[PDB]
Amino acid sequence: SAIENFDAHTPMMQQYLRLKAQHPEILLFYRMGDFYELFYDDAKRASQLLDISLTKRGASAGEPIPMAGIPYHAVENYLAKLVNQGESVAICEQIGDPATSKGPVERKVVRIVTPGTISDEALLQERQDNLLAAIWQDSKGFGYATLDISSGRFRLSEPADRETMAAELQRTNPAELLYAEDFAEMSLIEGRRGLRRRPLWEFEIDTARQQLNLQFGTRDLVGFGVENAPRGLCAAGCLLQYAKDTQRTTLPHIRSITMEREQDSIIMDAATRRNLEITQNLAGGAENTLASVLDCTVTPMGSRMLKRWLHMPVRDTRVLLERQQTIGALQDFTAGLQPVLRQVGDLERILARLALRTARPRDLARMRHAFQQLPELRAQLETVDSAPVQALREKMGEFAELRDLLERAIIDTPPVLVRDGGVIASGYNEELDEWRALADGATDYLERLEVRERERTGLDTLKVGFNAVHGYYIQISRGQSHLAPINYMRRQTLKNAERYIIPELKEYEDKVLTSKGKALALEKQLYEELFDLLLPHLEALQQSASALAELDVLVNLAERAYTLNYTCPTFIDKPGIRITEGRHPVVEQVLNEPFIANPLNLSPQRRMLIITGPNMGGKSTYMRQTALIALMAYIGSYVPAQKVEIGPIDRIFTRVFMVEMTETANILHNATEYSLVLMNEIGRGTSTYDGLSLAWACAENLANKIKALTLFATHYFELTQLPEKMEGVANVHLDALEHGDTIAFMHSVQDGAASKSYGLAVAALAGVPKEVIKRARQKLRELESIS
Amino acid sequence: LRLKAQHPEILLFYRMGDFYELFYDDAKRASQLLDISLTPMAGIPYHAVENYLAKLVNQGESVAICEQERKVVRIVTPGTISDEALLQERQDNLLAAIWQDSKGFGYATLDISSGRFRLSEPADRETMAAELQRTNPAELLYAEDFAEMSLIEGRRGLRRRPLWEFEIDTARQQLNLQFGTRDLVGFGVENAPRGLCAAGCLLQYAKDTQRTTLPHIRSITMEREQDSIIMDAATRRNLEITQNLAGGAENTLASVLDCTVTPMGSRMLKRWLHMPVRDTRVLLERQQTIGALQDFTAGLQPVLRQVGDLERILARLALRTARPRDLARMRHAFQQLPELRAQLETVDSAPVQALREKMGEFAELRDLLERAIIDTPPVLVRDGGVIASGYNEELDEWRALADGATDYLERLEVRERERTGLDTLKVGFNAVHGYYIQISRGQSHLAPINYMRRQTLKNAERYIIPELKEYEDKVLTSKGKALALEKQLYEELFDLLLPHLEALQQSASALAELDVLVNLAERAYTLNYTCPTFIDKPGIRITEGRHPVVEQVLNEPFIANPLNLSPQRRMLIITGPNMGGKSTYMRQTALIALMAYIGSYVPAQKVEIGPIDRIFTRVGSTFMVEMTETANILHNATEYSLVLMNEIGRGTSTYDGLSLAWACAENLANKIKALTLFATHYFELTQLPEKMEGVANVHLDALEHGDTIAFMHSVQDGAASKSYGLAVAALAGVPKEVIKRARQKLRELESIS
DNA sequence: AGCTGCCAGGCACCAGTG
DNA sequence: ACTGGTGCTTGGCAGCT
Ligand SMILES: Nc1ncnc2c1ncn2[C@@H]1O[C@H](COP(=O)(O)OP(=O)(O)O)[C@@H](O)[C@H]1O
Repeated sequence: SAIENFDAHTPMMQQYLRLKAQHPEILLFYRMGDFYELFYDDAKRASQLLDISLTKRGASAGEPIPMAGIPYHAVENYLAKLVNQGESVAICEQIGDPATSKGPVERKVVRIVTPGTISDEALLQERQDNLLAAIWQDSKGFGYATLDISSGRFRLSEPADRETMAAELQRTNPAELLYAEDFAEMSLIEGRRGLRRRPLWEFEIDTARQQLNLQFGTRDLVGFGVENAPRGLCAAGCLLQYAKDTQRTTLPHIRSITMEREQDSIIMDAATRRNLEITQNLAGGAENTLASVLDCTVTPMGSRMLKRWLHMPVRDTRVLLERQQTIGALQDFTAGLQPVLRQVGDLERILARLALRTARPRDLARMRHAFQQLPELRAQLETVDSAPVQALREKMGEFAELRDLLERAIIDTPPVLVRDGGVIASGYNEELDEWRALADGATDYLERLEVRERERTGLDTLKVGFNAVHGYYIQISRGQSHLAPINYMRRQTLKNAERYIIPELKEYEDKVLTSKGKALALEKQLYEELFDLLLPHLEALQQSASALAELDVLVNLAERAYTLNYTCPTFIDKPGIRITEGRHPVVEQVLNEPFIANPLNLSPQRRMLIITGPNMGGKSTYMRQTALIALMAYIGSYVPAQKVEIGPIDRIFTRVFMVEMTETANILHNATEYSLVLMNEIGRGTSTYDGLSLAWACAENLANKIKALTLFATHYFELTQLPEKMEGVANVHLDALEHGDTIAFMHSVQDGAASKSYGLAVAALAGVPKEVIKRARQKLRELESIS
Repeated sequence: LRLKAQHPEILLFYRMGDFYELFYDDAKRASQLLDISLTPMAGIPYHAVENYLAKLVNQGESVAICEQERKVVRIVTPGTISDEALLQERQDNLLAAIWQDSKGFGYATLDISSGRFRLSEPADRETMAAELQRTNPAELLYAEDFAEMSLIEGRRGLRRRPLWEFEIDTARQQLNLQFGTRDLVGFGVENAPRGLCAAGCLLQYAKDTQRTTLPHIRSITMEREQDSIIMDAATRRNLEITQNLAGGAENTLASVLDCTVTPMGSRMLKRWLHMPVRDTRVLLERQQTIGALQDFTAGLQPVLRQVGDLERILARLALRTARPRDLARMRHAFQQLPELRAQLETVDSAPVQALREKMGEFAELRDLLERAIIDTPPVLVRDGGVIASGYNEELDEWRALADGATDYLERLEVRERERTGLDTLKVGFNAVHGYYIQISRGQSHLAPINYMRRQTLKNAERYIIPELKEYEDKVLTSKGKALALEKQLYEELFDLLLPHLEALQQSASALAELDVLVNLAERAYTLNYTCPTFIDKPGIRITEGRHPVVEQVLNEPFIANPLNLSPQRRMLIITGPNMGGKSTYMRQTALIALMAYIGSYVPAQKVEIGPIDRIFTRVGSTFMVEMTETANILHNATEYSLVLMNEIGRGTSTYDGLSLAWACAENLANKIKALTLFATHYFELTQLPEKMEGVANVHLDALEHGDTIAFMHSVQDGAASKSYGLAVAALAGVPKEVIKRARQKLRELESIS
């Protein structure tokens, strides 16, 4: 309706609309003195989201402007509300001085708070990573980049197909996801939280390289091993531009980037991560997962590292051997190291706020406290004989000098904010504790002026006091007020009292507030100056936090191994899995009855097992424990068995309609002889035998061509004939015994096909009427007479 | 501390500042329930406390409120709230009590707002389980010696009660007292002891939560098994009646049938959907109404909408908690009745005219509320400005006095301003100082000497003078007497309205049902439904039937299908692809039966249908679950049952599964004789019709064209003669060579039989 | 311990007097 | 153009009880 041309707007709205256009789709907090305000649809939304009153800002020429707002000092509680809902918010501040500005004071968006770029402790989860990610798709593949803005961890990868792209998204589970406007495979990302559509130009390869190299201080990206990963570079370039625009400061903690090559780790598809319940159970909870058993780390950063390891098993033999050695060597040390490591806390995220220059007084306080743990940690670790632990000990560093700085600079228990001062300890700066000496030391004066004037006037109600609004005063009761000296200058009247000012008290008032201002400005400048002193050491600090997190992980793994009775696995050259008395690491902890340990023997000659046995026999658990044991071995952990020898695993596949078949094909197209394939219940055709026929042909392809290590749980008794027909296939089964009426589930794996199929017995157990089980048994004997 | 001891299993909201606060386990729990920070301590903003009580009670938590020294002044329990803010408009909220004899079960539910009070005596566990699912109580009372804890243990709002709260003699005495009856014969529950024990407990608990008479609870009804189509939880969930498999409400039967215009209508329609009645007399009557009201829905619905949730408004009347906009909405509802009475006048239908009469008019009550209350009264009566001028002479007098006093002060402002020549001069008001004369700081030194200064502001001075305080008393005493008067006249409205509560409850009930029937009429017109007919023996004959939801939700053409079931053609074996077409065909059969049996029109060109005692589905250890559901069908289905089964036998060996499907089919066809759609992949089962009377084959087929396959949804006679797994494997990308081997294997496996 | 309402500091608005 | 009063969010807290 109203024509909103430039000249139709007040200078305020011209300024505002100009800043708002700079972020058309996200809420804009617009600083107006003591309030952050919103206008138009921002006001309406904010009013709905934050439960604040929708009001109006009058207009002489035009429509009234919808309006909402909150006091500047309350902004964090509200940012919490918004980012907790996936909402970005641009934060706009007053840069200019109102007193020296004819028009509206200069304003700027200084920061944009988005779900994947938060670094404030209030807004994060301690034991969970919170990543920003960018995704890109061209004609022949995907590019993908993640950034942990709190740690600087910057990763790049190029999933070759849709299936690995999906798996990658599920693993990294970004809180915010930037995607190019021309992204075609939307089914992969639509309905993820934190979606952000971006213009194609943010993905341009040349700017990506220019910007990254600028960020890293490099001439090219060769040394980062990403110089030839253009798909990935396009996503990384977009991600980095987003990070810079949201923070609008230097990001010195983002100092390198690393490519995630497929050969470096065990690739797990979407269904495997979920079926193994690694960090999430099948109902979306965190209870009864692999992490819930293994993660007894003591620092938040360690908890997160462990979870990353578990989702990303490494295939580097030397790394694994080194972690294994570390776990052995530290086992008798865990009790003493853990209480100390605990006191280090989340050094990694504190350092993020250091690099971002947003660190608050308690952040530095906690940084100090961590530094104070280092010598003790150094002392405990000197004794331990193993190279890797000494490597970590060196990397942990010591920062006695920085520790001393923080001990001299900041009081024992600082306030939350530096905004009001009382953060910089006395003795640190001669000028400061001398402004305080004024602003504060002369508060004795008020007390004595009171008794002096009270005795001099003889008015016993006389009190000296202070009021933010009216300033310092001498107060007399209304009853006595007619008796006051005539050079008492009335300052403030109340119902039952009069308040006055005299020249002496007025001078003190200017003295106090001038020097109070001095102290606080100078204190803020000293606090900022601590950033200048700490920052030069950022790189060694991050190394330290990294060392400390890895120590937390390895120490915890040593304690788990001991307490849960785990063994060190050994690595063989050829594909294979030899397990003696293996257990399911989660199920054995959950069950309140004994877990039946089981063997496994897989080799290039015995590479596929057809697993039979009843429903509830333990086929699924057996297949899962196999993959968990492999996974654990490949993060350097000890494993829940009496002994394990394991060859290399390139990838773990899981398959347990169009969807079954499409997943099956994916195995058939991508599995290799180094793959572990776990399969169940495949073969749901439309008739009696079409499904089973596909299962048979798919198995044959896995046994004869692909040659993957394959555990194939099935109830199709026809498939127990496979070993007869093709090389590399053998039968095993989960033992069960029938005692008259019932069926006993032994949970023990035995060579050979099951003696029989127990569909009828399991049906009976479920309660199917006995007359019907009886007629079914009669039908079964007919079918079995074909043999 | 000590106040928490009074109520141990109830969260304590502790009044402390501008907030309430919970500590320890209460802070722990509250934080994980309300997405709120845990410092142990947690806080709630006073302005939005009701927004939190609603969330906590929705999750089954009672909340105790400890105001100001201090004591528990308010308690809300999930099953006994009646405030609008705490309820959801279109969902019933029930209190239930559950009891187990060394004989059978006892169950009772109460809608505390409508007063709808139901009793039943489920005979076995499954039936009791079904009852819980259907009724989904927000709060559930149970005896301490309750044996079948597995029925209830997972539920929200569990309330463990002493066994003595479940005694027959005191339950009777209490129930009789409540109803003002000598015995319960007139309610048809006099000899339903187990039911009565449950109702006894429930009613005591509800009385205890309110500490008020509950006059709107004047009746109780027994639910007998032969009265409705029984559905177990799986069947209920599988039919996505009001809840879809996801847990939501989109793409459900209600989501398509429910375009009612009042919240009470929506809630009542939903009860109907979950309780199909077997009494054709009621159905015929509902059908006739839907037919007679077809042409009228257009004019009726805008009017019915204005009636609103008169049902929950009347609860607040009965509990004496009704607020002014509650009375104005009742007024508004009253103002619709003559128009509704006039529209329904010509409708030649005895059920419609019964509704018209039972709807009433209350012209005297309408007129009262028009004279008593202003057009749009404030939310609370607390601050007055509720009672309309002209209603009470005395009231008008106190307001006129208050008004002359305030006019004088307005004129005082003017007189004092002109007289002093200070253009900032104003008269104002606040609590601390009452009436005052304000002058800006810059002018305050020109204040006239008679001005007594009382309050300095940053940029203004405030003064009093005798004249100001004189008319202050005038304003305040009159305005005081007027406010006290409003409150009495307001209470008096409850006294004049309450005697008509019974009639008023019948009226909101009539109005609710009209919303439902009129809506079903519009539905039947808009979605091209037809009126089913009822036959005496089991049978289901459908001409061109469709699935009520699929046809609306999916923007593809829906393919309609016949069905012919009778005692001579009791079971259909259904082969061919199951890519949704078999399941849909089976579910639409159930849904059509359900709709017929709530009196709705149904989506077909013609439906004749016999009596149905129960509808079972087994569609969509998995095998262990499927067999457990199969078992329940085989133990409980009769020849009046509709049994729908998909592909049992999956999840075990070919031969065990076939043997089980075969034996199950035989038992259904020959022993039970239920009307059964038996969907299967077993081609071997298509041999049943030769060996067995009353069984026949039908199948779905597909068509292969272009670079795809079109899965037809047309049900045709005979067994399927193709399988499609290989065609699917190929579309899905399974390598050509692999499918070729599968083809050879397939022929080899099939040709043996 | 309340409960009421001023104030915070931006900018625009408006009515009077140039 | 000046002058000097008004208004608008929410949270802290003085100034009354
Ligand atoms: N090795 C074992 N020892 C003891 N109990 C087991 C073992 N393996 C499985 N179970 C238990 O038996 C149940 C059936 O196991 P599952 O693997 O689901 O059976 P299947 O997949 O063969 O039907 C599981 O709930 C599990 O708790």
